[PDB]
Amino acid sequence: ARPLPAGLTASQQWTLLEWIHMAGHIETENELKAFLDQVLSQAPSERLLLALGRLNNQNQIQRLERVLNVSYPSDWLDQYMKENYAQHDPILRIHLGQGPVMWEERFNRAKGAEEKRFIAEATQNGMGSGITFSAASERNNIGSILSIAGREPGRNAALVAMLNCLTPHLHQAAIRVANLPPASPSNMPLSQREYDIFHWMSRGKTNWEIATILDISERTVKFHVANVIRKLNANNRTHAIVLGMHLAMPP
Amino acid sequence: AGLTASQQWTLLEWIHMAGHIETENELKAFLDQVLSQAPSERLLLALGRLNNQNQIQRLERVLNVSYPSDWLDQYMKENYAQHDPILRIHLGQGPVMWEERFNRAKGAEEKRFIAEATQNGMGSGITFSAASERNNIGSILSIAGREPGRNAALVAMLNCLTPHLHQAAIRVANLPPLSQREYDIFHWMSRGKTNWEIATILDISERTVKFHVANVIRKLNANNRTHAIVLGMHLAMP
Ligand SMILES: O=C(CCCOc1ccc(Cl)cc1)N[C@H]1CCOC1=O
Ligand SMILES: O=C(CCCOc1ccc(Cl)cc1)N[C@H]1CCOC1=O
Repeated sequence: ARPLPAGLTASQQWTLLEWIHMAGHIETENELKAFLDQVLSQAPSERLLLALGRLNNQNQIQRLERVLNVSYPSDWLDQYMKENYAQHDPILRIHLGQGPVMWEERFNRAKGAEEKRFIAEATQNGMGSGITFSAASERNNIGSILSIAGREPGRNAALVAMLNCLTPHLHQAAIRVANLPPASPSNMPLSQREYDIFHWMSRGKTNWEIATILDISERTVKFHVANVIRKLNANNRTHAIVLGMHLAMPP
Repeated sequence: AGLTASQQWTLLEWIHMAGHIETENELKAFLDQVLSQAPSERLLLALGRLNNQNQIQRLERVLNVSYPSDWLDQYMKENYAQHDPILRIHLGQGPVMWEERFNRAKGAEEKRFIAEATQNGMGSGITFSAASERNNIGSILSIAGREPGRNAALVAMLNCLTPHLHQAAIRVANLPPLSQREYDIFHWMSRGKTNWEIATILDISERTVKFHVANVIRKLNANNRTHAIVLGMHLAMP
């Protein structure tokens, strides 16, 4: 996870609390759009971008999923697509979840020719330097990037730390609006062996009416049942009949 | 506003961690670090299907681990589920104390359950609620005891935490843009084609096409024609 920043006034702190809180409440796209609007107006810039993207193991982006963009100049867009800078952009090469990255700092250390060429072209349309924050969701190799272009965003150390802890909640909010399909565990086994044993564990039976029933005897029933109760994260078995109440219905 | 200074710190911490909960154990663990800043040791977290009416129809999953071991056995056996005046709350409407909602239940099956609860320590408590009307699914979070409710500062803390536990519960369990004619419009907008080359292909006058182009854009929340193209790229790829 990410550790909160400090050396934030309460306003700064209260504010951030505000953002995270609301973010937990975003569903429809309209919500997400406005929310960012209020964010990018306590922000030394008017050019933002929010994108989902599938991830690899080192948490690089390979393909982009969806973009819920904000302000980027629609000329730099046209050109970004046409020239297919997507490949030569040194920013899509970050490893996600490592927040946050300065455009300037990551532009003086790119040493390819296709890169140094993109970098220069960016520096004309204002994308010379900027900062981007990232969040990743390794359960599913999906990730978020959030960019703001400009030299001024990064000179605001307080606000950088705030946006950086907000990111991972924007990520959650993003996944929610774009209703991506699973992604499935898909679902935790009964499990097979457990269902026969849990199938009946819940109502009207003892370790013995079960072992005999499964031809495993009270003993096998006993060895197998507590794998269940610890599987279902339950201290008590009749507490395991309560938590694992749902499986014997959803299959 | 506010109030206290500290409390915000922990409250903020609770919401931050609850936005990170994926796995089931993560949820388990976290509810412990919550119920140990809590005047009680008997809670419980449950999802349930949400009807148009406030009262729940069926329980989906229970992901708790507090309630005793006897009161459970009995709650099931007697099927108190029906006459429990608590499952009758309407979700998403602040918190409601057990005591306050027990002196105002006036049925006999109810007054009978209420009394049986009062022997097993459930004679008083509190329950916060979160609902998700997009899908009629909702969360309850209970803590049993007279002491939880006498602590105003966290009552309000746990109350604002609830809706984030709700989100965390869903994810732990689950599992539950443009008109088609226009999409053809957009399908072309995206290949470089001008307003004209479209009238061309789908056989519609520019006024007819220049009209659709505007509609798709706002639908997507885009500034211009070349930023609606970008926002919506995920539409013609899936
Ligand atoms: O903001 C970013 C990263 C995201 C750019 O992704 C894309 C990819 C494809 C499309 Cl169509 C649009 C944006 N990069 C800054 C750095 C300099 O110029 C930029 O565009
Ligand atoms: O906390 C609740 C609602 C949740 C009770 O759900 C269940 C259902 C089944 C089981 Cl196994 C356990 C708890 N109800 C309070 C009100 C008085 O006594 C209670 O138990």
